Amino acid sequence: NAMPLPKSLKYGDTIGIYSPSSPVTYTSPKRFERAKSYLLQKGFHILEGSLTGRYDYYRSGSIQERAKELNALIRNPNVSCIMSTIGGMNSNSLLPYIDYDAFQNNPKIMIGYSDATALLLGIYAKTGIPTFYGPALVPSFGEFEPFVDDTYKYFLETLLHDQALPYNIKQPLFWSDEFINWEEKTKEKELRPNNWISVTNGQATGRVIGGNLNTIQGIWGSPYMPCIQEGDILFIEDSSKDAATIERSFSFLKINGVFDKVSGIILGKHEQFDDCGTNRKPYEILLEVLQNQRIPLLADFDCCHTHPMITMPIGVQVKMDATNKTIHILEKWKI
Amino acid sequence: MPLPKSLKYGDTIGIYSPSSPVTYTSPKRFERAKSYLLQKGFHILEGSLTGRYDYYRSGSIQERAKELNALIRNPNVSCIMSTIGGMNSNSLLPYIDYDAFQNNPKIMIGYSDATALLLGIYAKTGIPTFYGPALVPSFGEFEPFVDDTYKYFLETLLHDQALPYNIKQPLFWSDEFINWEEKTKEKELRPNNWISVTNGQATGRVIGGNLNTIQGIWGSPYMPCIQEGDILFIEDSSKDAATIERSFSFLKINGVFDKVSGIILGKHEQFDDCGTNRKPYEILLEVLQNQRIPLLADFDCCHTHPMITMPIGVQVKMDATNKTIHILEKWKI
Repeated sequence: NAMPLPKSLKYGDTIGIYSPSSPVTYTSPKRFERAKSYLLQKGFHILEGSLTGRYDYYRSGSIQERAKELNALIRNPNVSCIMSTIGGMNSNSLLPYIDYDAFQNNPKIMIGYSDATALLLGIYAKTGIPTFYGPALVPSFGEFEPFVDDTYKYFLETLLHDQALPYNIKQPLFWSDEFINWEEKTKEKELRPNNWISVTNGQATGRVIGGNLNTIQGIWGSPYMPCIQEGDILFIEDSSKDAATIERSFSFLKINGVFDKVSGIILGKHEQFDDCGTNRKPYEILLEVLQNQRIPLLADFDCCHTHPMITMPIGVQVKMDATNKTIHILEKWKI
Repeated sequence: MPLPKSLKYGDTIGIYSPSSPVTYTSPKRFERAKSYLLQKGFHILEGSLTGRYDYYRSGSIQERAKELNALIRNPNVSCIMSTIGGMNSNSLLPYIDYDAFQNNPKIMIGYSDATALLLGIYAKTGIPTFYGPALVPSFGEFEPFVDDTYKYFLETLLHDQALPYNIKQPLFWSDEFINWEEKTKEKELRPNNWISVTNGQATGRVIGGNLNTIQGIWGSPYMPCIQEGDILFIEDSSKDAATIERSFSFLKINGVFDKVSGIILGKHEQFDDCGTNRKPYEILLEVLQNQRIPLLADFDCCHTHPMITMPIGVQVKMDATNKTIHILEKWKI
């Protein structure tokens, strides 16, 4: 059923940036100026949100200031794509104040990751328009060559180019999560050979829903969290956490019946994971929480904090094959 | 609403470690805690994971559940007390023997991460549980503060108390991050007050505990539903401004503040204000957006010393403007 979608990105389009949380545009000026320059050189225009350059310690501004910033982008018909500068923690503060009506009356590509999950999922829940787990300006497009160019490839392939369906999501050949080269480059990140992991064999087809699991706990139960439906594919990712923290998040899903409903799980890589001396991988901890319940599971998916990043539409039908390690998007996410 | 028997001198406290393996990593504080209580006249029965170690946790999901279940089903045990928190009590929730607890109610006590179990048993059984002392942090503390925490623990659980039961504020507190295993100096006596953040009175059933933890059980059958007129009791410890903003807004977008008649906010041990110089209550006031909810803050039922033993799931009367809290409903036999 033809069910409304944002317009594809085009060359020359204006991308609106906003800072719903951490004031990265103040604290990391070089990476920010670099990220801008990367996309401008590709041919896009950037429209700097009203909190760009601003500093309120752990945030860019008050809840009202940050809502006002995003709403001004949302109301702007000249903006085609709205992208967070970075995450943090405090995106969920904005949810009561977003102009959802405005967004529904002029759908745009909404993209970001990490803490922006609150907003991605909030907008999708209120408006039904799919949104995108993908690049945030500073971390993603501020990355030095070579990785930036793959992230950019995926960003273009999914939001600008036309794609016949089923659309296959190709595994990046290389990845990294090295904690270097933030503001200044000091050596080439290692180009590590990449793979996804077939943790539990099987196939599932269903609507993909998820994002950053830690952020989800900040919106769970509210009108801004979509209800997980029978047959959904759960997409989850965390970054720079430890084993205690993720066990809690996994058990949180378990005690909420999420794993009774989902047909399959896609787990992103865990940037800089701290296993607390256990040597356990995040999927092993999840598997203990799953207990005797068998669910097709594909891990170390490259849609998270690690580089490169894939752009994943949320709220659309996907097919995951955990045994052969494939993901295809089965329904249109843009027009 | 059935109720547990009051503690008595001579009873046995059963201890368990639903998360962090503190009896392994902190043997001196542990021993000291157990000796303090033995001296008072209680026995300690030591959970089957006592002394075990699995890095960030005491043991597997199944083993921790079995450890608590053995205590719940032991008729010789009057009080079940966590050794410490951590992060992972919520993992046990599917495996706990709620029906045995219900058929033989007893005192369930602890704080921090143990909120997952305090609320889950209450959600499942309707039996009141208690936000209060965990063995190692609470009773392994040195003088002077451990004796005030013990005074409160008797007042709620052992003493025969008339209704309404008045919960008094201590003279002095501390949150100094020293004297864990061994003493080195004395902690600073910080002079106390509770904070009339937003004036008013409210009477209603008290629900909450450690807010960070609550986000690990929210929306599940183990989280009691917040009803119209409930008093929200929330506490966080050793977090930062960003973290508690998220949790406050999490309550807001879930409609909690449309329903509760009052709030009671704990002190925030070693709070990190990220340079803002803002108090947690001020962050909460921003999130509240001028909604008029009576708000009493810096309540001493949290990670700071000393700690009050507060019942959960019972009628409470709070007066934020005159800084009083009374328990209005019987919580033990």
